[PDB]
Amino acid sequence: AFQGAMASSIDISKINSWNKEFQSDLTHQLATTVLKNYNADDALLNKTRLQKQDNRVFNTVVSTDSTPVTNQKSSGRAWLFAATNQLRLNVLSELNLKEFELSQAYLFFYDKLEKANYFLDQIVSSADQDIDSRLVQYLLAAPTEDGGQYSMFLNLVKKYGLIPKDLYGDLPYSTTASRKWNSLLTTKLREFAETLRTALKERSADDSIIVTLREQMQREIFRLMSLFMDIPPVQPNEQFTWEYVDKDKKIHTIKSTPLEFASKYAKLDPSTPVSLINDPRHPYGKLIKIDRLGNVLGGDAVIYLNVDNETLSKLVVKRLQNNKAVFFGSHTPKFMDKKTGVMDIELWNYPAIGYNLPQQKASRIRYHESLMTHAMLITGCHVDETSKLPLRYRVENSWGKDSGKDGLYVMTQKYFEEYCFQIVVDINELPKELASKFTSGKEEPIVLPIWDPMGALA
Amino acid sequence: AFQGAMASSIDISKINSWNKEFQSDLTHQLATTVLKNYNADDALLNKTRLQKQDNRVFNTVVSTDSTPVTNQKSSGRAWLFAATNQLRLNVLSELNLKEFELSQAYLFFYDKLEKANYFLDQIVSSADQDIDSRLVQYLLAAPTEDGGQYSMFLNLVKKYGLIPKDLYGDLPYSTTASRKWNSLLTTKLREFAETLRTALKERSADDSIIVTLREQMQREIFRLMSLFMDIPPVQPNEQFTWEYVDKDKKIHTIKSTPLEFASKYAKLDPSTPVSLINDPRHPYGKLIKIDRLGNVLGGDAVIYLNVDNETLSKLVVKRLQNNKAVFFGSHTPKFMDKKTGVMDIELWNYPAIGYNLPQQKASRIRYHESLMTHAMLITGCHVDETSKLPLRYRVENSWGKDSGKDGLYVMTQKYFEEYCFQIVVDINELPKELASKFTSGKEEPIVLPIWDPMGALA
Amino acid sequence: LFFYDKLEKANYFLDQIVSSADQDIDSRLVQYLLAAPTEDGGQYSMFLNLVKKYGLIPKDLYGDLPYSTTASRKWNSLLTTKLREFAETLRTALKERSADDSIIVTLREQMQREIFRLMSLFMDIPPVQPNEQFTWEYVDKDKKIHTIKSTPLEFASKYAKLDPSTPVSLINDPRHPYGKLIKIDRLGNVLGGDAVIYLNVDNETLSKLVVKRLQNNKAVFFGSHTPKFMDKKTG
Repeated sequence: AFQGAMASSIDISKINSWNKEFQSDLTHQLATTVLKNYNADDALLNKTRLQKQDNRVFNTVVSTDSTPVTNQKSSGRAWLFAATNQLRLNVLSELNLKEFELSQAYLFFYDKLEKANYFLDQIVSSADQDIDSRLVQYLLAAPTEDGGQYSMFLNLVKKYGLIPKDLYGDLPYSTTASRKWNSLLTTKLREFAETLRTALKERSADDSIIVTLREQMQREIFRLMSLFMDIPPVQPNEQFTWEYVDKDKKIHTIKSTPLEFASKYAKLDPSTPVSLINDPRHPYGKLIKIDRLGNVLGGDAVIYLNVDNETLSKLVVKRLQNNKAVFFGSHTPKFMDKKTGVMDIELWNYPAIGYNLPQQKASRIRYHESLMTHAMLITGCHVDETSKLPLRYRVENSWGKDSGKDGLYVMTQKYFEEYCFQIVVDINELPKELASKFTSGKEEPIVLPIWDPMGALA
Repeated sequence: AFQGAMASSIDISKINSWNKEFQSDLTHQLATTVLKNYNADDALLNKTRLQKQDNRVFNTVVSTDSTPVTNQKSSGRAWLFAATNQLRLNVLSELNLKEFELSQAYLFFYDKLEKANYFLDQIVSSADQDIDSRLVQYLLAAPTEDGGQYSMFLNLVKKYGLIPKDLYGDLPYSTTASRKWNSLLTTKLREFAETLRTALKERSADDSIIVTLREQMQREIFRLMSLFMDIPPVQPNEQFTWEYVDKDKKIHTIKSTPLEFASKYAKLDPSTPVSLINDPRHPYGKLIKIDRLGNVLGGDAVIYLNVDNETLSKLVVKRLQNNKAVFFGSHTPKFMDKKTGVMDIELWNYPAIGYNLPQQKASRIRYHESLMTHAMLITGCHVDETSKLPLRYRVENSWGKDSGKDGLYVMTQKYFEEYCFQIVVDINELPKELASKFTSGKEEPIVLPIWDPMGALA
Repeated sequence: LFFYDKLEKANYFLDQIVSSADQDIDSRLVQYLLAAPTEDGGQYSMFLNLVKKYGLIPKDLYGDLPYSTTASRKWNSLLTTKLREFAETLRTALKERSADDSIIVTLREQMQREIFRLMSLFMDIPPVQPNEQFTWEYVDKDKKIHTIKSTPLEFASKYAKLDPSTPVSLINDPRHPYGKLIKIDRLGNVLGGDAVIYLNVDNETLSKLVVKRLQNNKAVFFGSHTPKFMDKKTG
């Protein structure tokens, strides 16, 4: 015990001796001088590399421009923005509009209301477990967080449809600075969780007292939501009229319902999108399910089909060639230079200070180093003339026109392979052997915990 | 010829081969990455060194504080500020004042008028030389420049005295942004120079036409000066009354003249100050004279007594122990960190990028690398307990309270030895063998050109 | 062009020092050489000198990324301090030896290497050599992608349309007779390159040439006394 603990301790002579040796090295002397003065990323950004990688020529792009660049501001709504950014191109194109956005706020309101409701159910169903359990504590950590998955986006569209941002936008303070609202709701939900668990010690979930309690809680949650944002102006099957001007300055009027608008104008058929992921911790060709992660009670689960990078990459190119943008999930902001808008794992000269990272992808995920954190949209790529393989991708972010280069980012193929994980394509775009995994029946998914790194995107 | 020129040319293969070799070196790889991102001084500032050198404890200081810190702003008046900063301590002390300044603007007005006049005389006296000559071209380069030497400061005080800044301060735009005024005057003086030389081709300098011409030029120069600053409110032997409040809030009134004020209150006896310099290009113990450099026609010349650093340094300490601050000239801003206010030749880690400078002091001066550029004031120093030698000096700059640390700088002994050159002390402070050089008679000074690096201070 | 101009000027300075080693350190010429050896400014003849040796390339391949391209003062100071040290070393070695001496030849090579070493810390040597091919991808006004494979030297002629043997500088310098050529002694960058030469003409001629060039659809490079009588806010 003693000898071991002594050997494993920090010895003052040892570190001072190592210091003397390091100081004899000129690269070290230069590095410590520079790194005490500037942030490592600022100090190490490699302009020799930047000069070559910052390349905005893309020979494979979607025909419609992303106008205007969107901005989620201080909220974790990237999944909603990226999903709607893929669809708005259909509208911009079909209707010949200069600028257009589907309402991100519309989906945000319902997502939050549904998540708060979903939490009550999750608490009721896990009431048998101790308050200190990993699951119960995880449920209580961030019940109304903004982030989400593509399955949760479809869950919302199926119930609520889509509407032009013109009818309901980011006017409220809480759409662009959601933290306080989330805190207020969450404090209340944590109180509610205790009230339910307490009533459930004695009673059954189907008991009238519990049924009543939950109704009262739903009402209070809705009451508090409505103080920070208004319930959308039309119900899902209710008609709205939208007046707009096209590129030729011609006025048009559309009368539709949110549910009809999603199909008819946004062109979304909820039964076609499927998510593919490169999660090397698991065998390829297997479906992966994230237990519990959701928003609408009883809605679809988060499911991904695990495939290799060659397949993921080939699907992205084919989708772009088919004139459709690609929703993707990645580890933002790892190796991302926000000022130039370049995503390149070699853009900073870390090897020059002897900082090298051998840990492979599957292990980075397992060891808490890398996870999906943000959703963006691939709108173009450059396929090398000689290799017929993609070298870089054009990425539409939702951080406003000042982020990156006019709101757009350029990502290397290597970045895509290492720090990106999920893409969303339509099932008919898949080779029949991959499509089968979804339509087959009895492809038993590998079930991961609700807290898995391959989760929600903000 | 050919082979030599070829050998002395830049060869593309050679530089690309050297590039390949340099890139194999890790220190080089790190250096080029960092140096393409930040200014070298910002990148290389050594905080390990800063931590030790930025030391404001001084065991040897003058008794009176420099209140308030002065600011020359965008003008080259440092010589005037430093000279008056040494004297104002006498007034602050004697009169028990919280804050006080002698008028820097007062001296500035007369200095500029005198220099413009001095230029006309210099042109008349060198009319025998070609317009393209080194002297004539040098005279035409900056006839009304702000900078000056200590002898020029005394020349002004002897003729004009000194007055409280309360009677005449930096109100005019041109006192704090003198460039335009200087340009306007200089353009006119360049016209005048041609007019005089032209009239002198035919006539003698003592000719009535020339005498008249010069009078008309003086009048026009004064006319233009008076548009940018007012002539001081009282003549040198004219009485003024100055009302002020002391530290105990007591009101006092002083009636004096600028000439009496300089002696009586500022305590300046113009016959006592002498400049010593460490100019290793010349033998020590020799007087050095800068040919022509001056302001008042027929005034004293710039003369320095050349001595070694041990002597220069011993004189600074003794003067501070005698409770007097020390005017000094140095090469600002070589090795000066304006943000922290530290003057240290090792504060930046240039050796880490293999940038070393073996050129010695005398050679730096000869080779156009180092010269006197700015005047400041030593107000304290720290004499090492063990060595009984100074380690650092407390320097009062005239760049406002925001420069350095509350307007003050700390300078190492090595900085003083290498990038400082001149100090001003009183003749009675000198060993009789050094004092003799001045009072002796027939110590023939080494005469240097008007453009010598050991010149005016701005 | 900036990278090569500075490297060439630093090299040119060493040669200027070696050739004027017979003069006193305090001389007007030697002091002038030591004042600003790596200054940024230059003449049109120095621009052609560079293009003839190095060609031209799209900014897309090498732009103003480095700090020193847009704030060159510090870099210039650092190089200049070193060059001033080198000047003394050469003059000292030359007191004893002849310029063609092996010691001097070697010394200069070592100095060139150190100058290049220091240059490369602040900017990278361009990505392609003058006769080396590069590929440049770009998008035209119709959003069409194109790829050009060329060399800097071929690009200067083929795409930039510069034939270095055609440009000449005319000047209105009334200190001298019109119709006379004026040469500025020594001013240059590339050792042994063309000298700065101007043909002195009157304003009526200068002005008539500017109009005719514009009518021929070509812009006109000109030198003037900035910012005399220039209002920067209104332009």
